This record gives sequence, structure tokens and C-alpha cells, in this order.
Amino acid sequence: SIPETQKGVIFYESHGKLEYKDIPVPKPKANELLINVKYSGVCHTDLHAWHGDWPLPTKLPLVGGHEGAGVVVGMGENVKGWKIGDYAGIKWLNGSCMACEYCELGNESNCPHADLSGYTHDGSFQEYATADAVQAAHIPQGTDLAEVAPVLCAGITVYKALKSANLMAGHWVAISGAAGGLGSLAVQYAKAMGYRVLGIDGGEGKEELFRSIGGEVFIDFTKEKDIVGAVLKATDGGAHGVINVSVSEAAIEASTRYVRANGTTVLVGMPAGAKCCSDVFNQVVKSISIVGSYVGNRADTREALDFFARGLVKSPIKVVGLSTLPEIYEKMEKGQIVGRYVVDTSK
Amino acid sequence: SIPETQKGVIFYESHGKLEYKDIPVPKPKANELLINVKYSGVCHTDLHAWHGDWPLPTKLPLVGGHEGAGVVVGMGENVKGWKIGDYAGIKWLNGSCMACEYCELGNESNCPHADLSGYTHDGSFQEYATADAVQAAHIPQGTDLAEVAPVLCAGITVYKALKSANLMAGHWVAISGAAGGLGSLAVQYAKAMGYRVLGIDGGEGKEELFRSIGGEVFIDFTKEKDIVGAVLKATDGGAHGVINVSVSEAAIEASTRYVRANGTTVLVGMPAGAKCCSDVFNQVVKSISIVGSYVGNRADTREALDFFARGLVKSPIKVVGLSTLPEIYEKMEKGQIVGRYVVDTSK
Amino acid sequence: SIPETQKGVIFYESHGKLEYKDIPVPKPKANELLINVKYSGVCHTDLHAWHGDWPLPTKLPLVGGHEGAGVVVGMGENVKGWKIGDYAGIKWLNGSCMACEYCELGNESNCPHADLSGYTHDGSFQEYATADAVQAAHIPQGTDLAEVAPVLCAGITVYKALKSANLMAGHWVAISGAAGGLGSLAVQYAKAMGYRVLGIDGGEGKEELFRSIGGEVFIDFTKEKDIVGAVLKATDGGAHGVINVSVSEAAIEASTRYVRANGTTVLVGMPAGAKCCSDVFNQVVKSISIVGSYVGNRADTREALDFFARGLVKSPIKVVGLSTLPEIYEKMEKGQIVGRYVVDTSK
Amino acid sequence: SIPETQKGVIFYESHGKLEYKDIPVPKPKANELLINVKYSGVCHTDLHAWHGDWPLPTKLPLVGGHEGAGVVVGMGENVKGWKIGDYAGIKWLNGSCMACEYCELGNESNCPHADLSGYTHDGSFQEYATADAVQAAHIPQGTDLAEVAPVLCAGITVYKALKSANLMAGHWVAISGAAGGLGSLAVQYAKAMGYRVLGIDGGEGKEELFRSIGGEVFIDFTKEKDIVGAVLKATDGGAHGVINVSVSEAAIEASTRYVRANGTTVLVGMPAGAKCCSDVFNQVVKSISIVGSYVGNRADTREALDFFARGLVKSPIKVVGLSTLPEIYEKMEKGQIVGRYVVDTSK
Ligand SMILES: [Zn+2]
Ligand SMILES: [Zn+2]
Ligand SMILES: [Zn+2]
Ligand SMILES: [Zn+2]
Ligand SMILES: [Zn+2]
Ligand SMILES: [Zn+2]
Ligand SMILES: [Zn+2]
Ligand SMILES: [Zn+2]
Repeated sequence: SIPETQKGVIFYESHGKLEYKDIPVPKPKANELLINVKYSGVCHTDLHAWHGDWPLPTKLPLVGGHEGAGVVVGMGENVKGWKIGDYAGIKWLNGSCMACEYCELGNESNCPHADLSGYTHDGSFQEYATADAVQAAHIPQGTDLAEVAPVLCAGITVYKALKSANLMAGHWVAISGAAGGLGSLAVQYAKAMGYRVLGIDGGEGKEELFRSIGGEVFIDFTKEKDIVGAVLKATDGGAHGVINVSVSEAAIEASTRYVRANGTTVLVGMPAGAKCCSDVFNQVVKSISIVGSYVGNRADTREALDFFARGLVKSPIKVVGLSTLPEIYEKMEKGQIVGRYVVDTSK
Repeated sequence: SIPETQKGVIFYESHGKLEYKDIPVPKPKANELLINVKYSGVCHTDLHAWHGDWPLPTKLPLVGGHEGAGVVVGMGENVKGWKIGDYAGIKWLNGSCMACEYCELGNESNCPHADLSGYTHDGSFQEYATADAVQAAHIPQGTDLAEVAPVLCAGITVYKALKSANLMAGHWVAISGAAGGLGSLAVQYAKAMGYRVLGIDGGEGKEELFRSIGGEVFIDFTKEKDIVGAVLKATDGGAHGVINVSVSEAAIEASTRYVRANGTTVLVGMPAGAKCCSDVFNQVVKSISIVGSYVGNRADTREALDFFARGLVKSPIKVVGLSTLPEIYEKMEKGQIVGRYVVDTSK
Repeated sequence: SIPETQKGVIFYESHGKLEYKDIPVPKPKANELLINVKYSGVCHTDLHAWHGDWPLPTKLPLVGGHEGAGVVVGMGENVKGWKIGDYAGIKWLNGSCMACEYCELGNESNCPHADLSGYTHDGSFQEYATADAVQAAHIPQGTDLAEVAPVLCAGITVYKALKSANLMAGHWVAISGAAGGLGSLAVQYAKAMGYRVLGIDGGEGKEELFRSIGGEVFIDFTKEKDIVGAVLKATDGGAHGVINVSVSEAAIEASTRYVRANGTTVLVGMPAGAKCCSDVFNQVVKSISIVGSYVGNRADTREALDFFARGLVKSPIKVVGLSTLPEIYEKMEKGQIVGRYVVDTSK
Repeated sequence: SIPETQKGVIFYESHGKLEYKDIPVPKPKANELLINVKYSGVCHTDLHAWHGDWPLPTKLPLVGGHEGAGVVVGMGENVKGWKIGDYAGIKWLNGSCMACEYCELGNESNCPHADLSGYTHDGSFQEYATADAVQAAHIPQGTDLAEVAPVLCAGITVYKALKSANLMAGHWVAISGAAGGLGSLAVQYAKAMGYRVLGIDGGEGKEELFRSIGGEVFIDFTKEKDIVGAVLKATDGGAHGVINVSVSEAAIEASTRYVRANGTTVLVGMPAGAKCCSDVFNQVVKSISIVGSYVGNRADTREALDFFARGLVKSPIKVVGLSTLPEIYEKMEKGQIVGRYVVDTSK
């Protein structure tokens, strides 16, 4: 059954060298459960955990990775709603104290004692990884653990963002960055939730991919010069809600100018030092909200995975082996990324 | 009854010279009603209508003023829910087309055809002024038309702002600029709505005035250096909702750093070229919303006037004569303002 | 252009005899607009206006009918957002005082001075009928005025009901009475809004029609005995929101027993003396809400017509002539109804 | 420190004989914490747990009681946000599986595996009792554990009920049963939350008590015959939200007739076989909601205790000894109850 040693990609100092080597198998605490992580997505947050450029101190030595779909192989003692052989998911937020005000309200991510898998907890870039039983995702049985792994971070983040834009069905939503990664998952979640997706991206074959996943209007930010005017025209007044899955400060600032009066602008990405300099007079005189959206609680996880489990959203991935890390890390530092990159822990 | 000529303070060109002289008595259209404006507040928006520095073009020649409490002396033809001798109020938003999407949703202020009394409509700085019957405020009988006049713009703006911070009773609210004008009315509305008012202002006798109107915690922004730390300490994590009644860009930017995780920051003032440069990473990672709030619809008017009509909020004013305009205009351009300045139209 | 005499179906006493005869052409007041009603739906509310069995007193003599799609042929004087040749729609609520608390809040239907077209106002069973310009529906250009006429009452009522069940996308909704009239329009609106429609109806060819308009689960209330158990099984706990488009007291009472804990039960129909006897202990211990839903405001009209104008909902009708009234009235008194019955005013 | 045997009031069969005798000291599980219950309120739910008349099966032998304020004397192993000597509170809902859909959404009370302290868990009628660490209340330090004990069930139930009536500040709330037990706590919570409390109760000295705790209007249901007309008069249209803390079916049915159009009627009590037979036509035509409200989650506990900890709500109690049980049980079966009855576990 559970071995005494597994193979993980561990690094010992910030921005250091990633070693795919044998490490011990963790011991599930009385609240945690052990997960034979089958696959695990890789995303920019793993770069930011590697470098350590974010304020929160990173635990070291660290097995990064926070989008890990796997099988429950043995649990803790108080673990209640879980069985062995159940599929589980390691998300960004591994666990919280569940006694603080935020955990009680539902926003466990704002917990001061938040355990961030792959940042301050042994993440999912290993074969066997532990995850708090309360927060682990209840991936249904029979789902492709390869495809759901990117949905564990990008899908749950964009489901929360589209629920944070206070949109109603039929309302225009403008996904700034609407093809690739968070953008395409946001387009599919918005289309499944009822909204009328407008997309703002550019490059080769972006518009046909966008139309394929069910987008309504596509503003090519290369061909088109005035994006704000194009969005105000296509939406007939402005997008009812904007989802800024593009961390560039210019796009973020522009999204406050094509969002409808009384419309919401959700910021999803976490840049290093970006600022949302928005004209205060225009934001006041048009009653525009500029919301920020973090990972999303257990209800948003349940509902995003339930959208996935109906074939409504699909995550085209590229599966590689766990040993291909850190070629993915060094490839991601430059910008040679396309879609989502899943790693298989066995390979 | 209704004369054929009244005395108003009218100017003929932007930033020009204000003439307190005889002008005609308006004719109420079939939707409008004529109001013997008894008193009328003066506020910074009247400076901005005078200069014309805002984007929207000002009608000229113009009798400014948009906080006018008065008596209904004759109405139009389709005016339905009004009688003669009824008290009415001229607010910023005079009327809208009531057929556009926004008017239907409730946000009449975002109407493209919004009639802005004192900007694109003969305002309330005259004896007799017309106002759309749908939008005019239903000032109850027996109220002091001198005191309710400032409540027609500052009170209704801060009631909307505190309803836009999505606060619940017992939640901390931090009124940045919590003494004088919008600030003290916001403190009284917040205290009447249930919130626990924190105040951030400085000067002489500001803290005692604040405590008098029912404030809980007062951070003196002159004595105290680190305001953010003081608010995080007093509120035990941050204010649940911030109301930025101080248009300074530094205070606006700081208010995004002492608002609670999952907390809202309402921007109330309309500066000329201010920007709310907020750290995108912090706003995302803490799920902070930055809402803007405009005048407020007819329901917010009904409810703000209903709070006033219970003696819960009180507007200490300085009553002058209508002939004292434009000494108030030139006094306001410099910054010799304190509290609210009401003008009596008879005097 | 506008004639001086048209042909309408008018009756002079409650439950009397309906006379398809020549009547005058109304004169649009300064707020109203005249509509060459092209088509007009017929629904049970017209029976209830005919009999007069409802509490509110019916104006007599009365041209009933309240789902009238037509062309704006001449308007009033203050009518602002309208042109000639524009398509308009006469809904149940013709107009309100727009100065009362309810009109201000958005719920114009609760106005004490509500003008109910076809009950206390010359309805849409005539060629030319007047309707308040604020409340008339803004039917887009090019839409089939025959098909949108049933959407003016059933579609707008079920869009409001599904927005009153506080559902989120992916939540189960159970349309009790899910084929025919309000039921099929509710199924199509629920499917377009994102919910997962469960249907509860019985008869011939009901399930295939249901599947055609996009239903997910169909409980045949003839084949199946325990409906509550079947819904709890299909929904995995209960429907998140129930829409009771079947006025039978047994179905209404059962819908409080298969709605999810913390779920909503919207009552749409207006029976004569039905009661919703719900077990108080079960409703408390499961936090079940039992909402009622009326016609729906101008925003719900705009949004329901916008769903229709995307081909998302479709109203299969039977078009007859206006002279076929009152054969439809006497046919409807018995129960020989199927789908929706539109009348053409020219024929 | 922690003894090996304490004194509790335990019964061994439904409706049997209550024995105040020595029982063992429980062992806190790895999630639970042990509480030296200092005081404990007694309420009708304890009668219903004793008789066993409710559907859910009662654990036997059982130490009832579910409003127990006490001191944390030793905790479990994974208990995170707790220290020794901390004040804790045993509420109705002792713990849930925290992996089900409801627990995730926030409504832990609807959990199928809900542990109901004093029904299916050793309650708080003993000296030392265990309670799940996640759900136990965080009673602040220095509070009178005698007074907060009734607030642990009645206060948290009425805070949830007033938050379930979707009221805004200044809206009328009508507490049907507005003096004694749930009623007076609901009056104080409603007054602290901002609403304008109307009260409906009768007897000696009820109106003066009501006025003392901050009620606005009191309809004496003995002197007054038409309660509905009196409430519609006092509220000027109906109460915006009704709180039915009186389980009588006649009062519940009447509360659906004096609640405002678009108003909410919260049912708080859990009778044995009561039904809320409401006129469906009136509920539809006025858009009235009839919500039910259960215990309330950890956020509602935090916020109700935070209202208590500001001296805004006060619970006048009668403290007796734990040995006086079951004289309180047999006294409560008849109806010789007044206010709240706290038992001291030491005495
Ligand atoms: Zn926590
Ligand atoms: Zn990620
Ligand atoms: Zn308009
Ligand atoms: Zn003003
Ligand atoms: Zn009205
Ligand atoms: Zn109809
Ligand atoms: Zn649970
Ligand atoms: Zn209790």
C-alpha cells in the first residue's frame, strides 16, 4: 500500500535548484488525509512560491504545486466525510484554523493561519501529499484526474470571480485575456452560468478557440486600437461585469472604462507591484465597483467542480512527467507557456 | 399667488459673475412641479457647476444650486402623487427619461438624458424653481426646510454610500473625513443604521463634535502618524467598510489598506483628476471592493429623509440670505468653509 | 392614419356577454401612448377579470386582455423614450403613480393606484389601446409580435419567479407543472438562466415536449406515485428552488417537501381561495422560504424580452382572430386549453 | 483539575424521570473540547428533547440542555483556536461533518450528521460537557456566563431571524410575541440592528417591559381586537418584516396579513404540528415571503454574542441550581414560565 518513500520535486532555498528526488511519505495528521497525487497542474503561483517574491514567507524545503488531483490513500483520525479510494484535490488553500472570524464567514483564504499548499505546506508536486480533510476538494468518481487538476486552481478562481461580478443571466461579461489559462476557463464558466461572454485577446488562432468554447464577441486587442470603444459598442453601453485575467496594468485600467455604469470589475491575477489607478470621478459618477477575487471557498469549489462534472467546462491540458520539472519552471520564467501544463506523478 | 418674476442668483458664462437679480418664474411642464424654494444648501458641486470643469456641458445662463427645500406652489398636469402646499425637494438629479435601462433598474443618475438641477436645469438658487414630479423629494410636513436642505444632497449621498459598503449592523465603518459636511452626516447615518462608526479627521474641536453625533473611535490624523495601524488596531482587523468623504488621493489610497479583508471602500467625492491607485495584489489577496457612490435614487431619498424625520440625523447649518451669493461662492473657492451653508430665498 | 373607430371585444357587466363590436379609438393622455395592438394573448387572468371574482373592482364596460404586442401609432406629450412605429407591449400592470413608496422601490405592481390593463383599464383586446409610456414594454424591432405576446405575461412572470427563487447557476429548479403555458416558458427561462430544470407534469407527449425545450429530469405525476421521493432522488436532496406554476393546493403543499434545505418555493399562480398549508416545523428546521411572485417590474420586462430576443425562449402559440373571442373565453372556462392562444386584432 | 466524576441531570427513557446524580466526566475527542459548564439555560426545546415528540431520534441516556456557558477546561488534540480558561458556549448544534454541502455553504444545522447537544449529544445540564471546537461559541472574557447562556439559544435564533427578514435600517419589524423569552431578545436585537420594533403581546406589565428594552409601537393583543388593522396603521402599510416568536397558528396566519407588500415573515418557533395556512392569492399578489429560521451558523453566533458584549441586548434571567431540575421541567410542561431560567451547575 502506502510506501515509506516517494519521488517529489523539492527545492531547499528560494529561487534555488529543483531536485526531483526521493523524499519521505508524509504522515496524515488527525485532521488531514493522505492523497496519492496522480496529476498536478503547474501555474504562475508556483513560480511566485519558488522565487519567494510575495510578502508571505515560504516554508523551505518545499515541494511546490497546488492543483493536485489524486486518490485518498489513507486518512487521519477525525476525517469524517471521506473514504479510501475517494478522489481528492489539493487546492491553494490547504487548511485554516476554522475558529477565526473569516473561516466562520466562509472566506477561509483570509485566515491568518492559512496553510497554503505549495507555499507553506508540502504541495502536490510529489506522489503522496497530505491535505486538510475539510478543505480538500471532493472530486467525483470517474472524472479524469488529469483534466480536473487545472480546474482546481484556475476554474475555481474564475467561478469565484464571475460570482463576485454580481452578474445576472444575460448580462455581458468581458474576459480581458479571454483565451488561454484562466481566460478560457472563465469563458466557459461564464457561458455555463448564463452570461454573454465578450473576449479581449490577441494572437494566432485565439478567436477561433474563443468561438469554440462558446464566446459571443471577440475584440482582437492587436487588430483593434480603441478597445474601450469596441467593448462599449459590442455590449451597448459597456460590459456588465469585467473579469481581468490579464495582469497588465494598462488592461486593468482600461477595464474600468468599458464596464457598465453600476458594473463590476473583478481583478483575478496577483501581480508583483501592479496598481489599479482608476479615475475616481468616473468610478463615482458611474457607480463602478472594483472587486478583487481570491481562491474561493469550499462552496465555490463544490460548484466549480460540479460545472466541470457536467462537461460544461473542459480544460485542454498538456500532460508531462513529474521529472520534467523543473524544465517547466525555467520554461515558465521566460514566457513559453500555452494552455495548462499538468505533471503526472508516476512518470 | 405665483408671481410673474422672482429673484435668483444667475450667471451667464462659466466662471463668470453671479448676478442676484430679477428673473422670470418658470412654467412647470406637464411632468414637473413648481416649488417656492424656501431654503437651499450650497455645496462644492455648485462650484464645479460654476467653473464648468466637469466633462458634462453646463447649461448657461444658469441658476445653480441643487439642495433646495421648498413648498409645492402649483404643479404640472400629469403630476400624480402631489398636492399644493406640499413640501418638495430639488436634488442633484432633477429628472431622467424613465424609459432607459438605468431608470428602469433604479439608477436614474446614470441616465444619458439625466437632468441635473443646477447644472443643466434651473437649480434651486432662485425663489421659484421647477422639478420633475417623479424625482422631487417628498419632504414631510412640519420639517424644518432649513435643516433638510443640506440633507437633500449630503445626507442622501452618505446614506447611499453606507448602503453601498454592504455592511451589516455591528460592523465597523470608518468615515475618512468624519467631521464636517458629508462626514458628520455619514457618522449620524452610520450610527442610526447600526454600524460602529470610526472617524478619521483632525483640527480643533473635531473629536468632541464627533463624539457628540455618536462616533465610537476617532483617529486624529494630525496627532497620529500611522493611520492604517491605528484603524487596524481600533477595529481589530480593519474597518468592515470605509466611506471616503475626503477627496484627497492619499487618504483614498490609505483607505484600501485599513479596510477589512472582504471589506468595501466607498468613494463618495468627485475630485477633478484624482486616481485611486490601489495595490492590485493586496486588493485581490484580501478580496477588497472599491465601490463608487453617486447621488442615490428615490428609494434612498425616501429612506434618508425618513431617518432625518426621526431626529436621528441633524444638520447644523448656517443660514444666510440668497443675496449673500456669490460671497459664498468666492468664499468656497478659497476654503473658508465650515459645516453647511444654507441660503434663504426670501432674504 | 389613426382611425376614429376600431373593433374590440367589450363586455358591459361582470360575467356578461362579450360583444365584438365597433368602439371608439382611445385618446393617449400626456403620459400614455397609443398602440395599434397587432396581436394579444389570452390567459386565465382574463377569465378572472371577466367574472370579477377577484377582490379588486373591475372597470366596466371593459375591453379585457393584457398581453398585447403592437405598434406605437402616436404617443402622448411627455412620452420621452418612444418613437412612432416602435413596437410596444401592453402588460398586466399598465401604469402606477410613480410617487408611492413601492413604485420608487421598483415594485410598481403593489402601487395602490396601479392601473391594471384589462382589469381597470381598456386592455389589449381591441385594435388601438393606450398604455402608460413608462410601463409599456420595449419590444425590439423585427420580433414576431405574435410570439412575444404570450411572453409579455407568462414569460415575464416566470423570469421574475426564477429570479425570486434566489437560485445560482447549476442549482436544481423544479417547475411543478412543467409543460404548457407558464410551465414551458419557465423551463426555457430556467435553462437559459443556467439552472438545471426538473419538471413535474403528466399527460400525453408532455415528457417529449419537456425534453425538447431543454429539461433535465421529468417526474411524470401520473406514472409516479411519490413525487417528493422522486424529486429528492433526482436532485440529490431536493430542488434548490421550486416554481409552482400549478395552482393546485396539493402540488403547492408538496413543493414545500421536496425543496432543498435553505431552498425557496415560489408561488406564481393566483388561485381563488387556495392556501399554502406548510408544516411550520419542517419549514423552520429546514430554513425553507415560500415566496410569492407577481408580474414583475420594468427591469424584469427588459430582461425577459432580452432573453426572448436571443431565440433562447420560444412561445408556440395558436393564432386566431379577435372575432373568435368569446369562443376562447367559453372554451377556457371549461378547460379545453393547450399552450397559448393569441388573437389577431385585424382578423 | 478535571475530576473523574461530576453531577448531572440525566434521564434514561423518553418522558421518564430526571435523575440529578453522579455521572462520569466526558473525554474530549480530538476535535472536541471539554467545558466546565458554569451555567446553562433551560428552554422549550429541552422539553421536546425529553418527551421525544420530534422526528429525530433522541440519544438515551441523555443529559439534556443546550445553552451552556462555561470555561474551557482541557481540549482535544486538533483544537486550534482555543486555550484553557477560555469561555466557551454549548449551543443547540454541537457539531457537523464539515464535509457535506450544507456545512460548506454555512448552514451547518441542515447537516445530516448534525450533532445536537442535548438531543443526540450529552448536553449542558452537567458540570463538564464536551463540545466540538469548531462550533462552540467564543464567549468573550469577562462576560457574565449567567446572562450569556440564554443568549446562546434565544439570542442567536432571533439574530438569525432578523437577518432572514431581509430588513434594512429604519424598516418596521413586528415581533409577534414581543415580551418574554425569544420576544424580548428579538426586540433588543431589532432595536440594535436599526429596525423600528413593533410589538404584539398581552398581559400584565408587558407594555412597560417592552418600552423599557426599546420598543416603538406595542399592539396589546388583549385590548385590541383587530391586530392586523392596528399593525397596518402603526406601520403605515404593514410591518416590513415580521418575526413570529409565538408558535400559535392563528398569530402565524395573521402575520401574513399585516406584513408589507414585498415583506418577509420569519417563523422562529418549532411547534409540534402547526401549519402556516396562508392565502396563496394574497401572498402572490403582494410578493410576501414566509421564511423559516433555524439556530444560526458560527457567523451569526459571533455577531449575536458581539451585540451582547456591547451591552446592547440584556437577558434578565432567574438563576436556580442544577438540582432544581427537574422541577423546572415539570413547571415548564404546564406553562408556569416567565423570562429565562438559568441553572448553575455547581449548585
Ligand atoms: Zn481560521
Ligand atoms: Zn494555480
Ligand atoms: Zn432615463
Ligand atoms: Zn450638493
Ligand atoms: Zn405608484
Ligand atoms: Zn396573462
Ligand atoms: Zn456536515
Ligand atoms: Zn434553547
